[PDB]
Amino acid sequence: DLRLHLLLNTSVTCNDGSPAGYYLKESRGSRRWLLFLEGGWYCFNRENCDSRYDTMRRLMSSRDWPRTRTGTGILSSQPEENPYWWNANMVFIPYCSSDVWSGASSKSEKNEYAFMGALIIQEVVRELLGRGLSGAKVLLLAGSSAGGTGVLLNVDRVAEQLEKLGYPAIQVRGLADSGWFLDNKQYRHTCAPTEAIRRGIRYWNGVVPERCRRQFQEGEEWNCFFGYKVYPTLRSPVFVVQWLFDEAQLTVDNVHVQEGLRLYIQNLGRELRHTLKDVPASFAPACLSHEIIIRSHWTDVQVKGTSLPRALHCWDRSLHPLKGCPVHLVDSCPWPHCNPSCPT
Ligand SMILES: O=C(O)CCSc1ncnc2ccccc12
Ligand SMILES: *[C@@H]1O[C@H](CO)[C@@H](O)[C@H](O)[C@H]1NC(C)=O
Repeated sequence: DLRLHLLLNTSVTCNDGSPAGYYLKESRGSRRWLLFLEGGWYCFNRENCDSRYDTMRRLMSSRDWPRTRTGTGILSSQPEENPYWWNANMVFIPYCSSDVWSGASSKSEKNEYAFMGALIIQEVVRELLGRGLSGAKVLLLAGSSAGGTGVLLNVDRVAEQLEKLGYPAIQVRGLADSGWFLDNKQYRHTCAPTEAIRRGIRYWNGVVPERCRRQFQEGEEWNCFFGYKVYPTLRSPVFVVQWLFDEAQLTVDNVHVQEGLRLYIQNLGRELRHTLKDVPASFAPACLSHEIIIRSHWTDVQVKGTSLPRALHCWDRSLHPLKGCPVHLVDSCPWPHCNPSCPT
């Protein structure tokens, strides 16, 4: 089990002003640290945040969090469930800021809610340095869904934070799961993440990585929430995990089979595959699904005969091509479940 620690700096808060926090299981002797960002959509104005507070309150508040959590998948400490990093120090950071991990705004008289996702990450890192992170060799910032996008937005800032604090020997890396989205046309028109993120950035006081911000400039920072645009600006090594037919992508595209829809789905998979062509560390199976890395059966899916835990181990070796140890694994078949190992 991982044990809850509420942040000692109680000014770094969840949406409702309760303290943010993290769950920790230490592994004495290991100098590897895994910090995982939870996902769960977002909210972008008073009315849709009020609805989320009524029926999704654990994503906006720490008042009801349990004292412990069980680590699963890549957060498991059992080698049978986690062949990759079972002996690492494990950290689960709950998503309670509703801002894709981008916000830097406190609650006040002008603000009903606080949006502090980017500051939550920075404060967790600061407080862990006194609990053993100061001796680390590798810090892997991982995350799923909105948390995967959060990795892309924050990995280089964590690297800069550790450098400025005097820890240049900690190698910061990213693992973005199910957070690589396309700003494409909907199958039927119905809002869209581009517009919601444009509004959210203003509502949250949201921040993006510096080099990407300098490319797109004022009013266009929403572009940096899209993996294929922000990834080439990043300096830290980042491994990208993405289903070719991701369920959250299809939801925003208003897809729920005749020729028009068949062509739409085939084109989506081809576009996603194109965006990953020049991403050297990637795992992209041809499945209709959502998230993978903290699921207990994450070991089961394979691309070209290689599992995700194996690909991640090969990535570690590459950062010390390798014979029989590949790191770029993207399916070429064009329809969901053309890969027989897709989740049932
Ligand atoms: O968090 C989750 O469970 C999945 C929904 S997140 C998401 N879905 C669709 N498009 C996006 C575009 C930018 C950032 C986040 C998203
Ligand atoms: C607490 O966090 C806030 C927001 O990040 C920061 O401005 C402040 O300096 C922090 N104070 C301490 C003592 O860590």
